[PDB]
Amino acid sequence: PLKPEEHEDILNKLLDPELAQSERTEALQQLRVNYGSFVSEYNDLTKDLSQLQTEVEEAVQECRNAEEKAKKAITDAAMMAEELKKEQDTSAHLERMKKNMEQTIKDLQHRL
Amino acid sequence: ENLYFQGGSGPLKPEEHEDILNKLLDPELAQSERTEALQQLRVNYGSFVSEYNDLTKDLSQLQTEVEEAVQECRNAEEKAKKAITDAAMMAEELKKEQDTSAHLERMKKNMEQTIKDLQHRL
Repeated sequence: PLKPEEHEDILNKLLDPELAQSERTEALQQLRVNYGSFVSEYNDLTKDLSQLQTEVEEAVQECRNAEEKAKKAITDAAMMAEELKKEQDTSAHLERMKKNMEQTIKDLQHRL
Repeated sequence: ENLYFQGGSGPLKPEEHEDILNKLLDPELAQSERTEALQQLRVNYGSFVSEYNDLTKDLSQLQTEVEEAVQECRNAEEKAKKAITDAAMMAEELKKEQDTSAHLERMKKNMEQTIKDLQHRL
C-alpha cells in the first residue's frame, strides 16, 4: 500500500488544475488502483486474523486434551504400581510355600 | 462504529472513493470544492492507514501466539504419549505377576494333594 507521504504527493500534484490531462488521469489511476488494492488487502488481513484466533484456540484445546490424557495416564500407572506391589507380595509368599512343600515332598519320598 | 476515522464512519467504500475521483475530473469544479474533495481523500487515507497498521501488528502477535500454542501443544502431546506408554508397561507387568500368582496357586493345591497321598502311603 502507498505510504501516507506518497499519497499526499499525488494529492498535491492534483491540486494544480493546469495539470496536463495525461498526468491528471495517470495520477487518478494511481489513487484508484492503490485504493482498490488497499481495501482488498485490508479485508484479506482481516479474515486472516479471525482464522488465526481460531487457530490459537484449537491449539489450546488440543493442549487441554493432551495434558488431561497425560494426567489420567499417570494416575492409572500409579494405581497399577500399587496393585503390582501387592501381587508381588502374594507371589513371594506363594513361592516360599512352594519351596516348603517341595521340601516336605522330598522328606516323604525319602521316608517311603 | 470505527474509532480510527473522523466521526463514526469507517473507510470510504470503493464506489465513494471513485465518486470523489470523478469530481476532481470536472474542469469547471470550484477551487473550494476541489480542496474539499482532496481533504476527503486525505482524512480517509490517513485514518485507514492508521487502522491498517494496528491490524498489521495484531497479525504478527497472533502468529507468534499460534506457534507458541502449537509448540506447547507438541510438548503436551509428547508428554501424554510418554505417560500412556508407561501406563501400558505397568499394565503388562501387572498382568505377568497376576499370571504368576495364579500359576503358584494351582501349584500349591497340586502339591497339597501330592503331600496327602504320600502321607497316606506312610
